[PDB]
Amino acid sequence: RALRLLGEEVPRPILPSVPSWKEAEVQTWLQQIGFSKYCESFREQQVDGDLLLRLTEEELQTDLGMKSGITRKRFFRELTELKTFANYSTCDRSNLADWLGSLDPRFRQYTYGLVSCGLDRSLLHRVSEQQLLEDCGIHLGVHRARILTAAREMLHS
Amino acid sequence: PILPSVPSWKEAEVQTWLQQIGFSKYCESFREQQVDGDLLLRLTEEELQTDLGMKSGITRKRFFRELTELKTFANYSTCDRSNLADWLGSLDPRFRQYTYGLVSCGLDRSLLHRVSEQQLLEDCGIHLGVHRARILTAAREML
Amino acid sequence: EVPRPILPSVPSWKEAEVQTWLQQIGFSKYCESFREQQVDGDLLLRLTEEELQTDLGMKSGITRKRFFRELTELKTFANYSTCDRSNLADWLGSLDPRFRQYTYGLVSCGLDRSLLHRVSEQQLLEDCGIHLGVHRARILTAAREM
Amino acid sequence: VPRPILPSVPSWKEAEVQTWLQQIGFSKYCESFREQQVDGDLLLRLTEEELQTDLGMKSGITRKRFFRELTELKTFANYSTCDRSNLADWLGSLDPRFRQYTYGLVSCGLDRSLLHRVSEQQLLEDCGIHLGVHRARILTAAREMLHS
Amino acid sequence: PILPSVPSWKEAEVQTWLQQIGFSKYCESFREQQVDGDLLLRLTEEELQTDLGMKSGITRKRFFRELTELKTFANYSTCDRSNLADWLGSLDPRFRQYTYGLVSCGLDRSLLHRVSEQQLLEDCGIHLGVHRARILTAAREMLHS
Amino acid sequence: RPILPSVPSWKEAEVQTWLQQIGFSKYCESFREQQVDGDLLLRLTEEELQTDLGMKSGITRKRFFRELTELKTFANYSTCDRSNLADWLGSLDPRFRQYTYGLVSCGLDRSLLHRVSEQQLLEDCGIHLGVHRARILTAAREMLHS
Amino acid sequence: PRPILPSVPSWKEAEVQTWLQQIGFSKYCESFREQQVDGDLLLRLTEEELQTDLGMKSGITRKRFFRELTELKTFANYSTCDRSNLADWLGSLDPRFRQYTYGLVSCGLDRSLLHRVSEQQLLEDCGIHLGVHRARILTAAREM
Amino acid sequence: PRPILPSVPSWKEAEVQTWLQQIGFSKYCESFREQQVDGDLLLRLTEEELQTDLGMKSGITRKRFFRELTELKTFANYSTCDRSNLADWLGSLDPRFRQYTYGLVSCGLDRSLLHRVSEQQLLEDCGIHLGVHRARILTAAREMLH
Repeated sequence: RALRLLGEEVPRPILPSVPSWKEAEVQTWLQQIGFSKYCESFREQQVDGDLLLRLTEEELQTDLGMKSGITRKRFFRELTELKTFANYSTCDRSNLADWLGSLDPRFRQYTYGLVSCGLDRSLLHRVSEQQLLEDCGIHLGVHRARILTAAREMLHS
Repeated sequence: PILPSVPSWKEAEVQTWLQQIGFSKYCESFREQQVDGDLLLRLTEEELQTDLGMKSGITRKRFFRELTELKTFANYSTCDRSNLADWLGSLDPRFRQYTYGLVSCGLDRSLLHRVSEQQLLEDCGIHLGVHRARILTAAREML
Repeated sequence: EVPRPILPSVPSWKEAEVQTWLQQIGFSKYCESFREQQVDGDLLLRLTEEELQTDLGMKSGITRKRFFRELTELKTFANYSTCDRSNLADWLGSLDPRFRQYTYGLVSCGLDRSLLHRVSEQQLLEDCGIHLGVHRARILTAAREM
Repeated sequence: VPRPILPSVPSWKEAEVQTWLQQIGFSKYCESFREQQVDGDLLLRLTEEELQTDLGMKSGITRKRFFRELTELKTFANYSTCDRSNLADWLGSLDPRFRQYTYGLVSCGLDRSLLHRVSEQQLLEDCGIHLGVHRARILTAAREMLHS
Repeated sequence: PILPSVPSWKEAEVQTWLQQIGFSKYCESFREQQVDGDLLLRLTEEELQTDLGMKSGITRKRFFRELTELKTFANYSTCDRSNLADWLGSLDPRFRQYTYGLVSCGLDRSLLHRVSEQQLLEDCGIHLGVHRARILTAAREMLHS
Repeated sequence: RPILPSVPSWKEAEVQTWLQQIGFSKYCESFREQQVDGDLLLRLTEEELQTDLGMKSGITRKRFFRELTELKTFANYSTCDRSNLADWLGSLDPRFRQYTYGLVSCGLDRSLLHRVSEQQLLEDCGIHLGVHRARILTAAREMLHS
Repeated sequence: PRPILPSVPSWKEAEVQTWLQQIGFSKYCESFREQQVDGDLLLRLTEEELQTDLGMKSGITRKRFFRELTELKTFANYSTCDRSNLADWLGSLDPRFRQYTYGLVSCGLDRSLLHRVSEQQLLEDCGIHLGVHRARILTAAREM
Repeated sequence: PRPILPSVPSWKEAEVQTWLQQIGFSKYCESFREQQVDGDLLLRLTEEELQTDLGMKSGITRKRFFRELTELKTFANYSTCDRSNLADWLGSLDPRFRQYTYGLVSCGLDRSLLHRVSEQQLLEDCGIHLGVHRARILTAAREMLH
């Protein structure tokens, strides 16, 4: 029953609908995770839920002014947590979230990446390593390999 | 309603659209650079950054988000004799956005079968590998 | 609203006719550069991105795109009879009207109908200036039959 | 439960990192580590690049001294919170010094059952095992592991 | 008319030619650099831009247009024992321009059969692939003694 | 002329003394500032010597490495060398003893040596001469185990 | 007139100086003097050395220079350094190949060793830059 | 007493200085002195060291220098460092190969080991830059009596 989601540490709300978040909800989340210093940049750049989920190292450094690699790592650590527990129902008709989660709960974080390229359960069998890296933004080879393996052993008949 | 005929748009219609999507700040650049429908549909990251002065990667992403919407719900009938728009749309509504890319290289339904992955990327401007692969696959099996 | 004359003998154009065409397509701003650089028909037909940017001072990629849009139109409807003995223009046009634009590129390398069968992909790209892969592939395919 | 023998570095907060820096004679860097908000997780995952550029440790020699201390800490740390399959003891059985790679492997979501499928590239790029000799030994031993 | 013996041209004849083709502007550079017939025939894009100060790619294209004409209608007899000029010309009049490139490497009719594509490009300065291919083809269908 | 000096356990002060003995007192300050002890001395690279210790001349670096090689040849490695690789390397060629710390720092011992590759001896262990690498590798494949 | 069998390998600075005058390169006498160019160095001169060390900035001027040097190399006496008379061997193939003598003998090649030479060796070690020349020299070397 | 072949491996700074004077490189005496070049370092000198550390900016000057050094290397006495007499072995192949002696013995090669040497080793470890030379030395090494 390892549910730290009922803990005080974890940002509120739990199970948030990040894809539909607007600037204001992004602002709230930055405060909770101790990144208030970056509120102004995120506001100016008009980061909403969709952009937050799609944020890259490059955008974070150049457009949002987060110069430290260590600070970016802290940021992505928080964003990965958010992505892991987010509600993707609006954008995830085939429930790729659960498919990824069944492989490993920490793979749920890739949901928006996969649905953003127009992948779904039916198409997943045909996905390539290149696609998972370039299109879906899965940077860890270990993760790519596991997802790829499981995708090839899917029943599409 | 009726879908706008973006391929035939002039500078003035492009200006109107920029206002509607909250990109008024860029009206002057678009005017100076004489962006019409054809050029708007064919706009690249590079042109947006260097020639139109949109320095932020995030702002460009917001812009392309709006442009993709426009491309998705545009009327291509003047330039799309074989109705590639509907073919793409039937595969996935999101693929309609690639209509102008394909017709600009002189592709139509009949020629589509012969297209390569490189061609869809370099010539047609389809950047997502997933999209390329699906379009390629479907093209070979209509043959 | 199409620039006059239609169906022009662009290969034989001098500086003056290039000047007139620039006016018609709304590029009067560039008349001075074209004049200074002494662009005639032959040079206009062979103009590259690089020459347009560096030597003619067209700094914007979007402006260059507008320019090439107009140049492509001119090339598509031009009369190549003086330089195209084997009528490659009609051969290209029969494949797709849009391919007629490549006429000068092919005849400038000394290609004709009879030699076309032997041409390579590299040759069409580097020597003939056919930049679109789709176009190269179609032209290559049709050339291998004849 | 006051003082543990093997420190729970994965669960360390900024303050414990600060204390450790003092003990190892790197007080000079306390401010940078504080400003950059280095906790246990970030300490364990620190790279050459971060140390030089973000923490301002310009000398390669100074960085070597730092990593000498970090490697010791990593070798004797308690990973129980984050290491369900006890990869620490698996690595340790091969060579005590290899226990230092625990956090690198568990951070990618590797465990004993997944070890058989791991590639040399993955050990280098994803897990941060830079010494070829170490990679080769770990790879060899992993080939005799049972998968699912 | 008379075909000029460009291989044997001196600076003065090069100067005259520049005037005739409307490149008087460049007379001084060509004089300073001591361009004779041999150097004129062997002139590269690089030399034209850097050493002779012809900055514009368009201007360089105009120049090479004139040089190609000259090369097409030059007399190569002093340096072309085996008459490669006529062999090239028979293939296509426009190929005569490559005479000096071939004879400068010590090629002749008898050696031509053995030549490689790399050699035609690097050693002989034939830049157009189409031209190279045609010359190569015709060389292989010669007399092989 | 030190007899079996225990360089792996040397502190800053012993490194300082050594620098004096070999006529490199000029570099005492940098070595002090950088806190070079025995372990760091044995693992010193060309890069660290140039950039961190301010030894700009390649010729001076060569002189320095000539002295370091001597020290490494005669050092006592007993604290870090449980399988006595030092004697094994020395028996092959006295000049190979200098590679002891490179090998034991990667956790190698007599029993493991056979599995090492030429790339590993270069990249991991710092054996720069190919001739040396090849000889060590060959002898390692033919050695007696338990 | 045109010098008969000059012993360029044995030339000293003074002879190099004289030759520069004769070919109309007096402007460069100072550089060649300062750099102490003798016969051996003249025969081994590279594009790089000519540009950077001798100050001959123009590619066209360098081309003129090498045109003269090639002539000199073609007519030189190599007897001091060419025991097996590779000069005459090369010359018999084509008079223009004589220019490569010093390149070959400087690597310690002779008639007897020539058969074993590789294309790479002729290019990198001997400084024969023209492929056409390399190929012909290689061919003839295999058949003697 | 004066030896015929100089014992360059054993030369000290003072002998190097003398040699520089004799060959007309007095201009460089100061640099060589400051850098403490002895026989060992002189024999091992590289293009890079000569340019950067000794201040010999001209490639032509460096060529003159190496011309002199090659002669010295060819006729040097290597007996202190060449127990198996590789000098005579190389010399028997071609007198000019004797110049590579110090390169070979510095990697710890001798007659008995020579059979095992690779092309890469002769280039990278021994500093034999001429392909022609490498090939001849390699060939002769393979066909030796082990």
